[PDB]
Amino acid sequence: FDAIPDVIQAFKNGEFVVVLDDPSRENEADLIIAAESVTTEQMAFMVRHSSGLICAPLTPERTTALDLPQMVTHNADPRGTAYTVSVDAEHPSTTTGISAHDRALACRMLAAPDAQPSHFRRPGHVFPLRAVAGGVRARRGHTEAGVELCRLAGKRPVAVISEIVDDGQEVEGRAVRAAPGMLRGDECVAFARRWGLKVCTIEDMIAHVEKTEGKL
Amino acid sequence: FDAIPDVIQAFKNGEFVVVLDDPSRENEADLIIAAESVTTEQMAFMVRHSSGLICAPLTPERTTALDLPQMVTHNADPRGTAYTVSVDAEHPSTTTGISAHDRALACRMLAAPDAQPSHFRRPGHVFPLRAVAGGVRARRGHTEAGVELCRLAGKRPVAVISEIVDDGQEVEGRAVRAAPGMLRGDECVAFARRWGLKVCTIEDMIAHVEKTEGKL
Ligand SMILES: [Mn+2]
Ligand SMILES: [Mn+2]
Ligand SMILES: [Mn+2]
Ligand SMILES: [Mn+2]
Repeated sequence: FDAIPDVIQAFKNGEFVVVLDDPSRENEADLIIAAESVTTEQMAFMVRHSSGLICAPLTPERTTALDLPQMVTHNADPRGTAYTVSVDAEHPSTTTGISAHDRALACRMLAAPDAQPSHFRRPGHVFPLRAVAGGVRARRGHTEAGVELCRLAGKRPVAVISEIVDDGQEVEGRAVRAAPGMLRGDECVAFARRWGLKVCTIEDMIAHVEKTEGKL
Repeated sequence: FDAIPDVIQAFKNGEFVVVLDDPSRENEADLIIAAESVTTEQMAFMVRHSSGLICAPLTPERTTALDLPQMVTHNADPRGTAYTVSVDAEHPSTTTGISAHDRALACRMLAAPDAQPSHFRRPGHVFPLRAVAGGVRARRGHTEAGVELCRLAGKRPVAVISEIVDDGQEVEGRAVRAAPGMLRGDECVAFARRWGLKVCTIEDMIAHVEKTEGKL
């Protein structure tokens, strides 16, 4: 596992970083990147290697500034995953909203300093997620982790996250994949090494933050 | 392009079929399958080859029976894509809701004849879509197309759909994909041929339906 400071540096450089939550929690690794400059090609990569449900962690301040209400009033998710209503980019170059170009665009726009509610179409294809006010020390999830990195690296308070799945193996000529699942632990590290990314645990992320904030 | 009747047969056999909307519309091809028996391995394949935003077209009757309210009251999507609130399977085998196993499960459950509102957690990771009452002749989209196939093939009135993207090409050792996009026209047919699937146009789907119903 890389050291948090080095993860921060990569993050600040516009790179994806691989982040693992606790084993007792989701025991999942997400690809987490700053939203402000996520490129079309990077988004293509993200879509290719993840679940494809591209989310955009952001602060409460941002949800209000941008008028992104919670998808549901009585949240039935066991983790309280804070989904807002979905969105597309209101931009002349947007078409159907699902292509890597469109989704990357929506992400950058949500992060733009001049962002306004009218900049987004609801519903759409990118999923903003409301990080809790107390950040990672309060809720140990990738949503908080992405916003925390943004803060740590001095970026716009909008990240992009998605889970790294195990797409199993191709079956020549058949519309199935054998033995799929979710990438875990060591396989996540290996995944990171393969693509030149830094990889860490939210747990170490918390330890980092505690250095300045103390234990919640 | 395959003949509708043959597409129907494949569909009835639990296969994915490749469906293209009009060029003047989305000009996209979706992987469309019956939800009632979508397998874990098939879902893995679907996730791997599509946008990863796995939707589940269903009837108004089903949205009411299962208490799936529209995600938004004032739908800003230019196509009026009918998203309901998202869901996960309330099942002991569900974990985080995003794995191919979990998503496939949610799909089958939404299609179960004994399905009840309490069977699903909201919000979640599968996206039900409300087909319009008039079906394909009324709205020429993949949502209607999936529900129509269900009807045509005598299946439960719940389909699973997702767009087939162009993930561009791998870039050895780099977290990017070059020249990504959406698969179109001939490339979609080729995609279908590659995986042993039938492929058709919603336009021919409409022509099929018109044989019995006349032009809307
Ligand atoms: Mn669409
Ligand atoms: Mn997570
Ligand atoms: Mn999750
Ligand atoms: Mn479509």
